[PDB]
Amino acid sequence: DPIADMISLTALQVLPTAANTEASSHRVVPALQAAETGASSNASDKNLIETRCVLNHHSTQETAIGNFFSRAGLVSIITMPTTGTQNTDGYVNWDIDLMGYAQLRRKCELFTYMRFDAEFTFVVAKPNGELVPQLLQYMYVPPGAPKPTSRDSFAWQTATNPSVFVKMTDPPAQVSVPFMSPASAYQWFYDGYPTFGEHLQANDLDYGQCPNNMMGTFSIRTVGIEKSPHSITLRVYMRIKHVRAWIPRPLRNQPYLFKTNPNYKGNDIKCTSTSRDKITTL
Amino acid sequence: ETGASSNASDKNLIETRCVLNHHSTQETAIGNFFSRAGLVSIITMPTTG
Amino acid sequence: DPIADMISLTALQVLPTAANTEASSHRVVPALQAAETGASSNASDKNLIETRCVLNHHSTQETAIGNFFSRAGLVSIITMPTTGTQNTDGYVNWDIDLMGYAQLRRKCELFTYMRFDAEFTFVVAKPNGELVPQLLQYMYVPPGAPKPTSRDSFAWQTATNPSVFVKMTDPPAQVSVPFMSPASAYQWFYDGYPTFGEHLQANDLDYGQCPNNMMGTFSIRTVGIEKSPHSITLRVYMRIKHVRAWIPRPLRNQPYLFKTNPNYKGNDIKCTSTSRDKITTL
Ligand SMILES: CCCCCCCCCCCCC/C=C\[C@H](O)[C@H](N)CO
Ligand SMILES: CCCCCCCCCCCCC/C=C\[C@H](O)[C@H](N)CO
Ligand SMILES: [Cl-]
Ligand SMILES: [Cl-]
Ligand SMILES: [Cl-]
Ligand SMILES: [Cl-]
Repeated sequence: DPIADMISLTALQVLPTAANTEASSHRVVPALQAAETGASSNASDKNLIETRCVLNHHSTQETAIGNFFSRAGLVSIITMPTTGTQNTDGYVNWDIDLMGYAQLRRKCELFTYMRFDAEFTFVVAKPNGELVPQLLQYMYVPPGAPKPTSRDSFAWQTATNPSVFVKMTDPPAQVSVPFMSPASAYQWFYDGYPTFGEHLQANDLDYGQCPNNMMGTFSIRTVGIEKSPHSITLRVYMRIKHVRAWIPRPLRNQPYLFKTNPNYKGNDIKCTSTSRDKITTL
Repeated sequence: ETGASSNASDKNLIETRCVLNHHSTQETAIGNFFSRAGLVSIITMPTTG
Repeated sequence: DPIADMISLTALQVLPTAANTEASSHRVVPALQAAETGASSNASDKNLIETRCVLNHHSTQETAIGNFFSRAGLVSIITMPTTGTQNTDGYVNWDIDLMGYAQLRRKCELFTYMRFDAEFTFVVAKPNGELVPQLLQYMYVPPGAPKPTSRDSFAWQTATNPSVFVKMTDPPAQVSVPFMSPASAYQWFYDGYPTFGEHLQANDLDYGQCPNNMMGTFSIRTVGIEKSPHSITLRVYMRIKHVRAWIPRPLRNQPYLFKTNPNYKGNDIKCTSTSRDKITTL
């Protein structure tokens, strides 16, 4: 008491259908905007022209981020060939990174942060699309859990990790996954480094790598002591569900080159829009 | 020396802020820890051997 | 509200006379003290011996700091000789520093800070004690005011500074002075430097100098266009009044050497107490 110096405006609204149009006539300066402020023109039809009444029942439900994202998309293709350089071992460990396929990636990168649960579907077959009576095991190996070093590895005992056993002939396996980041949300962009220290050019592959997005390894194998005679192709589809998103940003307008960064082909910088001869001719 | 674990917490050794902690303890319930199918046996019936 | 971490025991007493003594008998451990704490024994007569009742009316009024300090003491001796090296000029400018005389100085240095008003008395005469019909002018020249450069100096016009005109034959001149420091109190000890910068050995005379104690200059002259034939001796006495004091400290036990610092003769360090031959003999 003996010292006197020690004593968000915007909100939501539910709009199920597009706004309507009201009538007006031959009649305050609402046509000229001060776009220098960083605001979008609040001028509508009724201001610049004479209008009729239109009872607009067009629905806005399909543009809800949920209907936009909750569509299963390809995020990975894993192959286990029998003859070659890949894995004549009968098993494969895949670091989880969903940024290897553009269609989905570009959609997510529309936002800076995203939080959601997901439905993963596992479509498996031979490289030509044929199916055979082969038993498989998919296992989720969280960060810290021991990764299988072979098709015989004890890790396939899967006493605590979650594993799925399914035949290549059964329908696609399918499961639900919760929001697992240790942060409040996954983030497609992390303008920083994961650790302290000097950031010499040798460790610049560190830039942009966010541990909170690193969900571990996904392992798969044929279930047998002996090698399987079949080459295997596994396509993993992901369907986002129960999603929330923050901070929209410009959409990628240059082809993707790498999973972990926004590097672009500097010699061939594509223009966002097609070109024409003259500004006065279509 | 008694065989007891320190009943001293944050508020005792340092100045703290109020934190409304909603972290759930359901996953460490022995049921969620054990109710995960695990391999307990491998039985083989070969034809030649 | 959305954050929960953002939401003197001793007093005075009036004792006009010394505390009394009450009776006791042949009877809790009040004789043994824990002086390790930094406390003075709260054990009195009634605890260590059998006592009688004594109605003690001894007064504590004389030990009040006011009666202790409000006794005029010599703080300066200013001389204006006619034949010599001093001031055959007829005027003198004296920087005000009251630390040139021990009796008073030691008393004040009992405290660290002191605030008070004062009564200055000016006893003037010839060097042999004789008096003559000589007119004098004493003037207070505050910091910033122009100091007289001669007996004719315009500064003696004293249009704003306060001046006193008195004859060497009139009784001593006497005036009251207010508490003039720009600080809350004068301080006999200032453990620091007056300005910023490096404190090279060339400017070490700065250490301990506190501007808040520098009250300016005291000027005096004979009132005449012509030189006076009389040597003059001025003794200035000061009587502290309306005083308050803080933070008592050890009393000087070494002879004073300089006005502005506590330097002491290192080769001859005096013991606070006289000595004897044996610790078992008086
Ligand atoms: C037995 C079923 C196993 C299925 C387990 C799959 C868990 C996958 C969790 C989805 C994690 C979202 C992706 C997060 C971050 C991005 O990939 C990062 N940019 C990679 O550094
Ligand atoms: C015409 C009458 C003129 C009389 C004016 C006398 C004013 C003197 C004010 C008393 C100041 C107290 C002394 C203060 C500080 C000490 O002298 C310091 N240690 C000096 O550096
Ligand atoms: Cl096994
Ligand atoms: Cl959703
Ligand atoms: Cl004059
Ligand atoms: Cl007083």
